[PDB]
Amino acid sequence: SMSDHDLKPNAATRDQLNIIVSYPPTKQLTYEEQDLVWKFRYYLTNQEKALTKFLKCVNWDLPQEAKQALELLGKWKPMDVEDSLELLSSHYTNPTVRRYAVARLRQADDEDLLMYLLQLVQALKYENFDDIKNGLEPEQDLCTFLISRACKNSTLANYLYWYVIVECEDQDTQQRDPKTHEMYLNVMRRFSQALLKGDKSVRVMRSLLAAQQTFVDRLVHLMKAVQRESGNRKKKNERLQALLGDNEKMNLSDVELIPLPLEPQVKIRGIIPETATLFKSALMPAQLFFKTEDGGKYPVIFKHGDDLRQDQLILQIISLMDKLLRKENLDLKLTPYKVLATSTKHGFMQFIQSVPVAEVLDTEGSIQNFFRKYAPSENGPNGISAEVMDTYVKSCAGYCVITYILGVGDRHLDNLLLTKTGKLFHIDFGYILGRDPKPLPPPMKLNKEMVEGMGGTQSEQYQEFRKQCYTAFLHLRRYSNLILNLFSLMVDANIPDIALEPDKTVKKVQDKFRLDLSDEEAVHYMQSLIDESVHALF
Ligand SMILES: C[C@@H]1COCCN1C1=CC(=O)N=C(N2CCCC[C@@H]2C(F)(F)F)C1
Repeated sequence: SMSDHDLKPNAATRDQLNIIVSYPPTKQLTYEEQDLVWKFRYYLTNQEKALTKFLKCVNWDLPQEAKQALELLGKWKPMDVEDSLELLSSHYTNPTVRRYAVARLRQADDEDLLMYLLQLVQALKYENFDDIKNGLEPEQDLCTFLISRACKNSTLANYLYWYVIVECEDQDTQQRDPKTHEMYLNVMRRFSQALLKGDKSVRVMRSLLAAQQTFVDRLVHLMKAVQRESGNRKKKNERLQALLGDNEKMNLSDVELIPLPLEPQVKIRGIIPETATLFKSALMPAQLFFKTEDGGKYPVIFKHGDDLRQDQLILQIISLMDKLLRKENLDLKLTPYKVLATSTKHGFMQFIQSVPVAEVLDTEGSIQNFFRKYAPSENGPNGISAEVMDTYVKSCAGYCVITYILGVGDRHLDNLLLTKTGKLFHIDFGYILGRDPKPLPPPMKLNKEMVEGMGGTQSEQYQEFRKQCYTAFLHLRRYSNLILNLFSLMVDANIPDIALEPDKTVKKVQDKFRLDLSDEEAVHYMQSLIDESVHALF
């Protein structure tokens, strides 16, 4: 009767709690709201979604409140994976809470865990550094949990190795935050130590990590020699090919099967010497074809003297977004090509056969001419195969929405690529979150050429495009908590456009969701965006 156990909100209080619980994870609760959540804490234990709000209400400095908070945490209806990500941010230091996050995160399968791993490696920054160190030879934390899943899953192990090694080689971290640099060095050692206690298969997996590392080391050596060559591009290409061709010297053309770092499920036995060339751009990245196990080939870009990490983040988010859309039965024919940094200054990208829209205009005059040339169909829309046009409309819609949310700038027509199957996709994420090389970038990154490709503002393709934009936008809004919680874990990352304003990064994504609007209003807003953009184009 003086107890809180049985307090029961009326209809009006329930409606106010439902508002508070439905807030996005970034919304700061007022003192009034905090008091209200606390008051009906026992009532809220039936709501998994109320737990993150509850934990934001605890005065941790009051021993009384802290103990009861942890009692309730144990009794709460269990938190979902997407929400556990919030507990791994810099806001939470409480050991029990952080371990609870891991306990709930463990419920994810390996497929989902891989979609979040990049962020989870950043989140080690917010863990107990002493505990990580003390686990070295003289209820899991995050470090123990990741290593434990990696020991049992060679894909996870592969990405854990590379994500952590890049952190280990970050000279910015080393100079600016030596304790954090030291922590990542300890994670690597903890991972090695764990692998060495494993069975024979795990010890072999470990040795194949090492074999990848030395393969990349040798590729770095090769690129230094090529980039230092005095002569023209043809001479550099000859030197690139000769060095690749000399397996005795460089051990790059024929090696024992190792996982491709970029895609570890694909095993490779070296690089084809004679088809390796440099791109005609200032930093001289190479196009390399890998020899795959089944006798096939896998083209990549290997960049040296260039930081891929912003592109790595964005392609990892695009991958996530595509997966979420597919989860809701929407396949918009996207191209989330792989990107993996092997250091702060080099890395791999998956090369997709394609043509820049600039070159399409130059060689064929328009996107539609391109399609009519390569996919003619007498009775298809504007003489184009229906499947191809369908793929074009879908992929256009998908990228329209995704680049809008991510604030992707520098959208010149060499950064929009097209395939002959009709896929359009974006590359080159050097400007994100509203940045652009020229002033006043538009909210939506649509161009005349793209609209004309689908037959103009008077076609049914155009209507299908707008519809697909609406649908994609509503689906991605439904995953706003997940997406925002993932960006929250990136705030301290050495990624240029985040590091400009760490504290405003998440807001810049969140605003694009227009969470303040209902689904009906959201559709209207998106319609209005597309109309305004396209109107301004003509
Ligand atoms: C890898 C992805 C997907 O497959 C197609 C090419 N793509 C590109 C992505 C990217 O960010 N930049 C690219 N270009 C190519 C034009 C010259 C500059 C630059 C690079 F890498 F060569 F330096 C290409």
